[PDB]
Amino acid sequence: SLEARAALNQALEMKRQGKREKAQKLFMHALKMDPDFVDALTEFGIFSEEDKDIIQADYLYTRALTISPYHEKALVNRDRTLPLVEEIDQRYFSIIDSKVKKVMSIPKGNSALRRVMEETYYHHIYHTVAIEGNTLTLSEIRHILETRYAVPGASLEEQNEVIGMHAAMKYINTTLVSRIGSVTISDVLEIHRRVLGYVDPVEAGRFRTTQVLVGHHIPPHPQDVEKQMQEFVQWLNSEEAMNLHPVEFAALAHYKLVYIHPFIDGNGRTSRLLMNLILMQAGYPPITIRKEQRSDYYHVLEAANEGDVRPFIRFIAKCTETTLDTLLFATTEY
Amino acid sequence: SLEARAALNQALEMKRQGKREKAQKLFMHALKMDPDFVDALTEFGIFSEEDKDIIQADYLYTRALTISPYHEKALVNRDRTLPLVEEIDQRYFSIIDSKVKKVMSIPKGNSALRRVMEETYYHHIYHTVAIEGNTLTLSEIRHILETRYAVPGASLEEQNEVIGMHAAMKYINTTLVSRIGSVTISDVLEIHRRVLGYVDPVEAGRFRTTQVLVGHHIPPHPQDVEKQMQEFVQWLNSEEAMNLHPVEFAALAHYKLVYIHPFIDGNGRTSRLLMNLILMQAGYPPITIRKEQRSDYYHVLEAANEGDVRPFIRFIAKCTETTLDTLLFATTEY
Ligand SMILES: Nc1ncnc2c1ncn2[C@@H]1O[C@H](COP(=O)(O)OP(=O)(O)OP(=O)(O)O)[C@@H](O)[C@H]1O
Ligand SMILES: Nc1ncnc2c1ncn2[C@@H]1O[C@H](COP(=O)(O)OP(=O)(O)OP(=O)(O)O)[C@@H](O)[C@H]1O
Ligand SMILES: [Mg+2]
Ligand SMILES: [Mg+2]
Repeated sequence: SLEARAALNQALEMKRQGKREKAQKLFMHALKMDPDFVDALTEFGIFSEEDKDIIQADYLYTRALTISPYHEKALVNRDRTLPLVEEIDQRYFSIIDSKVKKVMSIPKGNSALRRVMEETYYHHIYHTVAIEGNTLTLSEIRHILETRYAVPGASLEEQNEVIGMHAAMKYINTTLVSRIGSVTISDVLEIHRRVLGYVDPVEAGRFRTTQVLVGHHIPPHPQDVEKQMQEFVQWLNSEEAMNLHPVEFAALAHYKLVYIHPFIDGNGRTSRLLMNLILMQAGYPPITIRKEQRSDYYHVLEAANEGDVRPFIRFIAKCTETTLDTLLFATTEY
Repeated sequence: SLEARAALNQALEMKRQGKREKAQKLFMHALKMDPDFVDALTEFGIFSEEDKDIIQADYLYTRALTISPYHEKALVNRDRTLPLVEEIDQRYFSIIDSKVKKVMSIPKGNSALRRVMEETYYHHIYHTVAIEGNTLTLSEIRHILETRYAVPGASLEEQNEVIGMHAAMKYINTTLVSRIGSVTISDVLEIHRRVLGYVDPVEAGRFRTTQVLVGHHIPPHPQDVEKQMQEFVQWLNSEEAMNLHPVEFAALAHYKLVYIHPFIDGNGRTSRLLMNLILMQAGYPPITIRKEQRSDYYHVLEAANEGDVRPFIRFIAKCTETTLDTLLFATTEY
């Protein structure tokens, strides 16, 4: 492409000109033009290291080698950054584990903690539906679940989504948390049943029969969905997956489920519930993917489809840390 | 019982005294005291004939013989009334068939008719939920189904019941009406699924596992429910049932289903939908059991349990006629 090289050649000049803005947009626009443009990736990676964003740099070098495996400028930079980010990632998970041990060391009966867990429960439901486009407020959700009376000027669908979540959550907490290691299709179906039961009871708790598009992702064909779910379940209960880091295992479980997209709707909600199940079985608190992180959440998912899950694994880890911060703040406060 | 005979002996005296009130209450109160009091039944039957209520009289004579088969006063009166009401019942069904032929003779495309069918559709849903204790108005139901937005100050359950009905009705009309003669368990499950899906998706479309009380009726034990439903389906598709009068067949189908009470909730609604299916397959319009007829509806059901279904069959026939009157009034008007 002619216009692809134009933007990149314009980008380098601005960088070495001494731009205050830094012409980061010029680089982004180049890869907007052609995202598989090996030269634009490496040079953008080099630019990222100067701003001390080595993880972003490594991502770009990794993406370049999937396109052009024997691109030398990528290969030499990759070999340097490959083990460096491996360390940085490991170090981050140690920082998580430390904050988790602080939370785990607290006794369950602690009165200050249980206040926070009660308040943050309503927040959990808000964010998982809000990220879909649910327009219900926190106080509205509080009113719906406690009173069981509909709020004025809001679709019954949106209000049924809230009830579906609370049902699914109470089910998980009651039944599924107590059994560590072994999970089945039936378990996933029973979560989804309650998630999408009050909205669409016909399709609730069974696989889709039609092919769909999820953002920019094309999941396995309905005929292949069962086969994929059969493999997904095997992976969950495999020794490999047990030996993975809880946060990492929780993340990979999330992605794999939304990748398969076995249901017509409610795949994200159920995946995030399954994510939080995995964590709570491993002794971690249930984490929140906030409403505000929608764009980022989609970008890292898109990145995972193109063949690098690490950004998504980091995103889940970012959320985990943010949760642990919130709990330790409120618990220490009260 | 001493107090049972007291009221009855008091009743006869008042009747033959020449009471303007007629001491009908004295007779009712006697059978309130003891409903299996053979002497009170026969004498109340005799009293009913004087007011030209021979069907009511026959009922009482029939109830007496289940208790005391060889009670002479009942036996002689029964033998007289037995064929008389048989004629009266047959004559009523002829009066129905005539009014049905007037309705059936109208072309489907008729513009005046389709106005009525559209308006009365919302009435159908109102009455079937209103009779349960649903507190939604006609305009509220109209708003819920058209806008799909919840009305202010009404339980989500009540509003989900409305959506459940509309779903079940649209399903029946689309799928089930086109196949005359053959119905399965799966079909009944698929109706109930949509009826109770939006309220309780967990229990929607499957048999209850717990024994319950329905008014004053004890249905078959959960273990026996499947066996009863298996027999119920056989009866529906039997030649006997095809040769029954549509209104009668529709009625018996209703009662048999609510008798079995296979689901935890939503047995009446589904039964009334199945009732109206049977009618529409036989070429009759779907009929309405009004909200106001709740007490009567329960009394005739209780009577059917004690071992005389005829009152219920008449009640359904009464509703059918009332429907046919409403249609022919509105159709002729417009
Ligand atoms: N590019 C992508 N690749 C894989 N999965 C994706 C991608 N984009 C989005 N997803 C996932 O698919 C979900 C959308 O599918 P679906 O509508 O079945 O889920 P939902 O639960 O209805 O929506 P939400 O999770 O927002 O409530 C998203 O929530 C997300 O988790
Ligand atoms: N004595 C009785 N014997 C047999 N069946 C009865 C008796 N009394 C009531 N019923 C039936 O059982 C139904 C009640 O059971 P259930 O609650 O499962 O039905 P529902 O659909 O939830 O209630 P409704 O029909 O009022 O909406 C009544 O609607 C009626 O049709
Ligand atoms: Mg969705
Ligand atoms: Mg009920």
